[PDB]
Amino acid sequence: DPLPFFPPLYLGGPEITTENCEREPIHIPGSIQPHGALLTADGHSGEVLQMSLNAATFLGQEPTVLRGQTLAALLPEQWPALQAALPPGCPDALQYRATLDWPGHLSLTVHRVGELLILEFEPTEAWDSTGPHALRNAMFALESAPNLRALAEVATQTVRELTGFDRVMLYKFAPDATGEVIAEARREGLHAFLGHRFPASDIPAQARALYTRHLLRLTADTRAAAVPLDPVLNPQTNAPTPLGGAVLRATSPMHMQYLRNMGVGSSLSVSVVVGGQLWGLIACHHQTPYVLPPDLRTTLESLGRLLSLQVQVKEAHHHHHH
Amino acid sequence: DPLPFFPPLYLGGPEITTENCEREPIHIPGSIQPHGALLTADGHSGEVLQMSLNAATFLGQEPTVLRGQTLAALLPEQWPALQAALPPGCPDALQYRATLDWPGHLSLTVHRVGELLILEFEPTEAWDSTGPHALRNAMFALESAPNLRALAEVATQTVRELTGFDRVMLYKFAPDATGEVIAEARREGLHAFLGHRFPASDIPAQARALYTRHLLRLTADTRAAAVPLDPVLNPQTNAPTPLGGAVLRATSPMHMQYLRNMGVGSSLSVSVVVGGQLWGLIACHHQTPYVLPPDLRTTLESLGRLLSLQVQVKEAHHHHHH
Ligand SMILES: *C/C=C1/C(=C/c2[nH]c(/C=C3[NH+]=C(/C=C4\NC(=O)C(C=C)=C4C)C(C)=C\3CCC(=O)O)c(CCC(=O)O)c2C)NC(=O)[C@H]1C
Ligand SMILES: *C/C=C1/C(=C/c2[nH]c(/C=C3[NH+]=C(/C=C4\NC(=O)C(C=C)=C4C)C(C)=C\3CCC(=O)O)c(CCC(=O)O)c2C)NC(=O)[C@H]1C
Ligand SMILES: [Cl-]
Ligand SMILES: [Cl-]
Ligand SMILES: [Cl-]
Ligand SMILES: [Cl-]
Ligand code: NI
Ligand code: NI
Repeated sequence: DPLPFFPPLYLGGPEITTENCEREPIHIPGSIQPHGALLTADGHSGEVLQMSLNAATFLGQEPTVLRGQTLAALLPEQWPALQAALPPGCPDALQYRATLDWPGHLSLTVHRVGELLILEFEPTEAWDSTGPHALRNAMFALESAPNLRALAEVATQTVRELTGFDRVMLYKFAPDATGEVIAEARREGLHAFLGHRFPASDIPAQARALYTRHLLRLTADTRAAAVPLDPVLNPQTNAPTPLGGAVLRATSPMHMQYLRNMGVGSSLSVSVVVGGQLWGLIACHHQTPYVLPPDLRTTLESLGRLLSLQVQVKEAHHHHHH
Repeated sequence: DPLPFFPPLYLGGPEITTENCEREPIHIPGSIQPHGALLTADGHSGEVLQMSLNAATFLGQEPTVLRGQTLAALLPEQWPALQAALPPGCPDALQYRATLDWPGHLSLTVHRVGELLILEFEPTEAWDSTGPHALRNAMFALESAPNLRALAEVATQTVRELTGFDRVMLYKFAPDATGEVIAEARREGLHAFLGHRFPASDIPAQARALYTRHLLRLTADTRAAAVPLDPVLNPQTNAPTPLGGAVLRATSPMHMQYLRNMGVGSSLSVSVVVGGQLWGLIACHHQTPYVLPPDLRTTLESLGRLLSLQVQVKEAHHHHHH
């Protein structure tokens, strides 16, 4: 039951401190991480409504010829497919993805919130692709684990092999929202977090709520400044643009400072949701900035949903055995 | 508890009839389907030991310069990766896959059985690739189904949308190994199989056993003649080559005739395995020959494993509710 949100900073809201941080509106920061570009567009006309200020870098055109243009003119072969994939009223977690050939390779991810389309562009390399075999072969390791703790251990090992992150943890929530690191895979030489417990305030209630609905989030560079959207309010509504479903969403500054204090250069986590409840997180750290490729991110998200069912079977089974 | 196998035809075994078909050694036919090529190689040296007779068509070289050559000479950039992915003693269901650029596009799938590597080559198109989003977006439909029958219905619909097959069924086994079509998605105009029940003999006991360990099999063209391996016995062992893990494995002639009698041009199914037991099949038909691309096959296999956990949760839940 999260408390109501403060207005965001660009609407005159208060500065966030350790006394009020449960009220930070982390889903509407009005800004993005600088390794990609974001546009929003009207879901019926395709008119481009908002754009991140760095969009000319990634899209090779100044906003003058971008704002107010339609996606039918900018993305003529993707526009019909985009409409078919994200019809009105669809879930905001549903996504459309394409790989564009831009005068290099741009990855395009789209989702729909109400009557708005949110388009994320980020550079990708030809060798950055990941086939379905990555997930397929990983399912064998997970199904042979004999109990819940063994399942957690093999899961962290599997995620570290797929990604190369310096540290991968399984963080389990207790009934009071405190957490414990119940499994960990880490680079040789890094100190262990295995078995450590943390207070509920390190992941506040409005973050836990968001993480029950949008399953993956990341900070690619913990010392990068965010890039504003322009205009900052959605012209359709005269209200903030919901970015909870955008991986390019700017991270809370409170969390960015937390990560820097830990010596973390890049961070990523995936929700494990069991029976509609946030059960835990697959939590990853790198010592330097690192952008995990889009195909590998989607694989990790799918692995999280698999792990959720495996947890739910084991918990059901060792509850039914009693 | 399947009865012991007859020797295969090329070892002097008897002809298979409706009186003895539970003894057909379907895993060692000594032949493959003609839309791809197969090689076997020593798992340590990489020496090429057996090849399908059509291999020169797909590999552009006569067997004279193929047999006895090493994979280090033929596939110099794949050979080291192949060894790392399939170490001695690994599961025979574990697979390695690459996309080769051949003087067009060849898909390469490798698995290991004992000390033998089995390599399958098949042509593929650049537009035949399937990203991880296909499986990711399909998971949403499956998790919202309220009960087991609804889960079956949405699953068949999802598989038909991904593949375009004329008919997709969910076939559930009863405790006596008879089966029932409990859900079906089909092209407009095709008669329904929904609700029909079939005898246990249509999928005999040795097929059910094989299908508990190797989860996907297909017949791309129900009127295509199979292509022999040469030599037909594995020189390592002087014994038949196990092909249960090869999708190119020739289909039982008894089943090929069954399919032709039904008017089926192409067939494919995926096992649903629950608690180590064969629970049912996702069974697909096309009216004409059709080779589903390798990336889409692996996606269907992963969807089958997902469905198995969803079935196991629902059955556990509505057994626990009682
Ligand atoms: C007063 C507010 C505070 C606060 C806010 C906050 N924290 C997050 C997100 C996360 N916190 C995490 C905690 C940990 N990471 C670790 O490595 C460990 C132990 C080794 C802990 C306990 C995690 C994993 C997240 C999720 C994000 C990620 O994976 O990096 C947010 C939300 C960030 C966002 O999504 O924008 C917020 C607002 N944390 C505090 O400690 C207090 C000061
Ligand atoms: C005397 C032996 C017989 C026999 C053998 C046999 N059958 C299979 C495999 C399958 N049979 C299937 C049955 C059905 N397909 C349908 O569409 C329906 C109802 C609409 C049924 C009952 C299926 C689905 C399979 C799996 C393969 C596939 O998906 O096409 C085998 C094994 C084939 C192989 O893997 O090599 C064998 C040996 N079937 C008989 O009816 C008797 C005559
Ligand atoms: Cl809080
Ligand atoms: Cl109970
Ligand atoms: Cl039988
Ligand atoms: Cl009970
Ligand atoms: Ni019971
Ligand atoms: Ni109970």
